[PDB]
Amino acid sequence: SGPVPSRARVYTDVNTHRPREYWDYESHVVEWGNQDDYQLVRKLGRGKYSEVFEAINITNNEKVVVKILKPVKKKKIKREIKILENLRGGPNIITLADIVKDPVSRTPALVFEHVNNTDFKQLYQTLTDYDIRFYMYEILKALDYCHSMGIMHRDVKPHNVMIDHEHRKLRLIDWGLAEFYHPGQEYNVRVASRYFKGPELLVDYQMYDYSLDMWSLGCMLASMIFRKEPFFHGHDNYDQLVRIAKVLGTEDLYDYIDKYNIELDPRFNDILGRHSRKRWERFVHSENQHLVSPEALDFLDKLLRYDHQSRLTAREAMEHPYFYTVVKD
Ligand SMILES: COc1ccc(N/C=C2\C(=O)CCc3c2oc2cc(Cl)c(O)c(Cl)c32)cc1
Repeated sequence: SGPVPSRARVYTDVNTHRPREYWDYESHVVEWGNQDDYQLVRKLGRGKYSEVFEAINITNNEKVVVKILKPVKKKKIKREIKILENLRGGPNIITLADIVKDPVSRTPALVFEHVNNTDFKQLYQTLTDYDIRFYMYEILKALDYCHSMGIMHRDVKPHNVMIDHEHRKLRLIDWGLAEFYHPGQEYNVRVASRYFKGPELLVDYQMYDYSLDMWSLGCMLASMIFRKEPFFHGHDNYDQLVRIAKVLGTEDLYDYIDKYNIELDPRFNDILGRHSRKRWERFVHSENQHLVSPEALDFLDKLLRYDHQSRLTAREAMEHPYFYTVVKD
């Protein structure tokens, strides 16, 4: 018995055709720079795996961002480096400019191009309907690119999308959780932030794929067009699935786990309940209606599906009528 296996419906075998060196990140050799080329200006944030600094390339007085990785996992460090180099130059992928050995932490410090990002809590309150569509398309370009290169981001969220709104410039960042997709490979479900975890992670289904990112993007889209950040506001990983079930309904959830022969954590027995699927119009009100269109709701409905295999791919999403009004490059 056990769970039914699953395959990505696009870019399924891209890594198995590439040279081993492309995805065998453990055997990667880092090309080092000079750490005294950079002067740290101010710490921008600290996470479980890194500290991020605004810095200045003191050789050309250029602003950069330095991400000093914590020595928690070495395999994870080579993984993020290899993925950043594999994806370098792709549309709206953050550009890894240099790698140095930080003298204090004695760990790799990644040097990125600088983005004049505005905080997403402040920025999302200002976005028009057109802005949301425009930036959603820009995010899709990055996602389709990394998916086409055999890589899933696995941490899509507003905090990991840097936007220079004055210049309409967008970069997908924090590739510290990204992984190469290998068909049939079972992955760690402790990825992404709670509010953006796909149902596959919440039901402990490990054989997921690029479509995880498309659920996370749908969560971002819902928060933007309905102006509720986050949209699924679970208090823990279990309540997170309950929050989703109160919107998408429990019948489709059971159909999803039945299709893949998944058994829910019995902890859900007394908290999941029975919920009908809600029409998206329940979340429309006077304060967000100018951001809601039939095209937006159809697009959101095709992202926020329990069955990861049924979600729009990034490429399919860019074909959606929701983006007909956006002027393309
Ligand atoms: C508070 O005022 C400001 C102004 C600018 C910023 N800019 C942050 C970033 C960038 O400009 C480069 C990409 C990057 C940034 O933060 C990151 C974090 C991680 Cl974890 C990561 O992997 C990457 Cl690539 C980045 C942040 C705050």
